[PDB]
Amino acid sequence: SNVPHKSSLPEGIRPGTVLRIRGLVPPNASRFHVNLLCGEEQGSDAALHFNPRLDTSEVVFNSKEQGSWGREERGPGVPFQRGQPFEVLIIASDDGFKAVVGDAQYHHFRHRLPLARVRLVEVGGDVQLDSVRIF
Amino acid sequence: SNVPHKSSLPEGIRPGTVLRIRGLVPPNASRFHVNLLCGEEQGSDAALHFNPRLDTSEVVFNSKEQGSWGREERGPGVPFQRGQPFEVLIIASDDGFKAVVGDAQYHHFRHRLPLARVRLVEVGGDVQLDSVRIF
Repeated sequence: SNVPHKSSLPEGIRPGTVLRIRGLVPPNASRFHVNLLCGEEQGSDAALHFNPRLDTSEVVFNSKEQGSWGREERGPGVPFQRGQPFEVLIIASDDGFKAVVGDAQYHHFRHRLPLARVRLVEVGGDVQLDSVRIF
Repeated sequence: SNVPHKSSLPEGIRPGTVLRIRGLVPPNASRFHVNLLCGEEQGSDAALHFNPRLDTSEVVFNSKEQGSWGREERGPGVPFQRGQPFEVLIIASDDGFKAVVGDAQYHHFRHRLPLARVRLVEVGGDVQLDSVRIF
């Protein structure tokens, strides 16, 4: 079912914070996502929207501010396959977020909103989440 | 074995850099080390010297500056054992290096030298490396 997973970042995040997401992509998976949000309310801003699309074969990055989406960036290829498990690392640095998918740097997303406003991680869509660890 | 391993970091490292080292501690291992050096010269300054000592059951962290070693810091116990594989994440943040071993925050080493001087990662001693990835 789709009740996204929600995880609080109490101290929030800073350069050096690492998010490790492990999961498995369902066989008929259409697409899933990972959002770094700035509040717990519906429609609060999203510092990062990472959205791997299996059906359209593309991975979309984007942010949402004041209620409207922004400049959508796309990554090189789709490092995910249906029925296969994956490990993603989202690394916050001073100039942006580094997305590492299974041992390879996949994309660098420069900060659009301030890192200090990020307060929670939401993982939703067509995905079997095994665990979310923050280091 | 695997290697008196060397990885050059031409542009250095910044907050948000992740070092992932995987390997095996062989059967009669005494000790091994992971060094973040400032140059290629022998006896180069070290921003970080991570030294698990299996023969004495301690994990030591230190730095080397201008040819002389600093004061050693010891971590909480030995999360390594002979005949067992391991995974270590050394994450650089704004105020120090976080050492993560076996999926748990193990120690935090406050910076002693500017992160900007680091130029090489060297892994050596009684260890059989699987891989060293820098993200």
